Amino acid sequence: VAPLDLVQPISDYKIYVSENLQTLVRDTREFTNAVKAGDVAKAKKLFASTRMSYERIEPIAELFSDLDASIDSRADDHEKAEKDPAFFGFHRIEYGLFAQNSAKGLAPVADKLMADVLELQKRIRGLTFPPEKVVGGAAVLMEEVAATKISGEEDRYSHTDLWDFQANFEGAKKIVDLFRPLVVKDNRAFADKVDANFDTVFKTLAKYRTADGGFELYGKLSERDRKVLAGRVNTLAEDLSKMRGLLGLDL
Repeated sequence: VAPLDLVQPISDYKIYVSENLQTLVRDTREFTNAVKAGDVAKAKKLFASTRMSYERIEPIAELFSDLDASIDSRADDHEKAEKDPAFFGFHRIEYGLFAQNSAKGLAPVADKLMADVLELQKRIRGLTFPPEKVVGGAAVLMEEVAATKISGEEDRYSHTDLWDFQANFEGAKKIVDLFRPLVVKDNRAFADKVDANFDTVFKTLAKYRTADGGFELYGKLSERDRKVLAGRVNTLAEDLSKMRGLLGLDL
């Protein structure tokens, strides 16, 4: 595998990220408009679905550490937690909507979220994606899910973590799928192993799908459920890290 072989997959990945950002902009528009309108019910219903586009592009959105913190920080990232004036983004609005059942004081937070999302789109549009950051970032993301997100810290008011996880897994799988034509040439066996490993993770989540095809809240996963999921997600981290090496990206 040579550097030139990575150009097309990376170009396809930028398209994938661009498409997700377009969707994120639209969804965030609808979501923040509902928040501003005081429509608590609609805003809550659009919370997880809106965030999926952002969660899908996490392998590289985490590179823009500035916007990522502003858009997606949790309460414990700020001194005064939920009461901190510097606590912005999705989770600040999540606190108001889900824990307090209220849109009060959230309009300025909604404004800033929309502006941060529009800025993120602008930044990524002018960004050249290094293939090592794409593949490696996906590997780090998988470890983050298993080792840091596993107790449901991300969405501690809505408990919509399964939507985030699903989106994270989809975003990492997209990277695997894009590089499969390169990997399959000399490493078909490994290529299928990664597919099988992702399958196992998706099947694991499918157990927590509801009767009507939605997701359960994260509290439905027992301690055993979480430990097992974490172990299976670790294999994804390991697969992507090995894939980086096989693509010649360690030099």
